[PDB]
Amino acid sequence: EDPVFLEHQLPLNSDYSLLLTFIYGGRVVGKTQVHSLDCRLVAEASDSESSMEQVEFPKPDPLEPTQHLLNQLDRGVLVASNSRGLFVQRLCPIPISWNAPEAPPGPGPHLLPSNKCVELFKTTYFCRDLAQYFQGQGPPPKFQATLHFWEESPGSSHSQENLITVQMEQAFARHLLEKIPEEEKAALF
Amino acid sequence: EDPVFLEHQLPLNSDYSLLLTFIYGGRVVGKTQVHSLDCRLVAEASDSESSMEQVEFPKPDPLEPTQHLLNQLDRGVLVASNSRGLFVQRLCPIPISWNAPEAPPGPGPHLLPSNKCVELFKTTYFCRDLAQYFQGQGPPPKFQATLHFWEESPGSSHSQENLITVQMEQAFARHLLEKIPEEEKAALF
Repeated sequence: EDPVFLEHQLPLNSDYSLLLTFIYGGRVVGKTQVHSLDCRLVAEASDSESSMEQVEFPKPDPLEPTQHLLNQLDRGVLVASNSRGLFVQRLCPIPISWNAPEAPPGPGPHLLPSNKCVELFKTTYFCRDLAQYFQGQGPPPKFQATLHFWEESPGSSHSQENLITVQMEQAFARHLLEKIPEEEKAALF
Repeated sequence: EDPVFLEHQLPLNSDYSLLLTFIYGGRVVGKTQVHSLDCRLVAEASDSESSMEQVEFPKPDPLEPTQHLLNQLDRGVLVASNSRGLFVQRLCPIPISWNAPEAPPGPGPHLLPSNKCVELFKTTYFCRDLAQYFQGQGPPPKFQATLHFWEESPGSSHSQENLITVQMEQAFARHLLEKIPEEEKAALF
């Protein structure tokens, strides 16, 4: 009974959809679930080739300073969320620093290279680590990736501002790690 | 924009579900759509490990001779229907001969080896051939696979009987090749 009859690490009904949270200067300005496998984060949706879903950054309510930085996105940021995990590719001139499970060690800024793909989260490692965790033999695996967009302001007191931040995760990972907390919640009531 | 952002040969909404047709001695005794990725063709569903969907052969109406042959299926036949195509593995002592797109050339019987996996249909070849076909530069690709189960009857006039036959195809392939015929049908009325 092999090979192609083998069972997968996760059922076929798995939800690898991308949960996005957009943050302007410390405040959450909105959430978006993306069910397509790939998408492009964009300042505004254009006619474009149309090879991908375009995901528009929210309109910033105080309007600026964030709108000045949204206007530098140009082609923006590619994101892929699939059975393998989460991938991103910076297309914009803006520096993007990232924190995610696959990040290298150190404090220093992990910066997304221009025009190059980066795997932020691996479903195979998360799944292996989650199983050891629930067997009490490990720490809980991480699953959230965060992109931090930066802008220079020479002459202000904060010479670099993280004006915009994007948190990303796959739906299935959050679901599995909320099952025990959800039971604890129900017991409080 | 690569690699993982690439576009697939077929949309993500693709229906690779397995369409089964069961035939006892020349008559169709039933049809079954299987939406699981793998399944086991069985005489009757048992408690079993439960690692797969079990698909029961129909109860034969005249009852026999076919029931004698269904009772030799033992563990039966594994089938996998996925984005790669159609795969089968004979678990039964019954000889199964097959006709499908990947069959070798010749008339002679193509027999499924015991405890060994056989790819009957490849979505990559079908898709490449279909495109050339619709461009008028090729013949239409085939997509149906047929398994022929056999039983000896020394002393009858047909010393080998093909009592049971199973036709298999993936839903998407039939759909695409019926689109033009469906238009022709509508024009007749």
